Amino acid sequence: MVSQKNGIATLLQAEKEAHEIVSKARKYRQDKLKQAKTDAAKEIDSYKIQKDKELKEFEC
Repeated sequence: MVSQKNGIATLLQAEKEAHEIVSKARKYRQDKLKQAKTDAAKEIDSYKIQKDKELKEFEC
């Protein structure tokens, strides 16, 4: 499950792959958190304005 090696070139493979996975995971996590945050904010804002407007009514 945990294999590795030590050389003067083969290591580049582990370093590249590691950086790729770590970079992708971070980009996805940040992108997901950022995108999600916006959705939540809009949901609360939209629901708040819609609920307040509906409750306020026009007749009163």
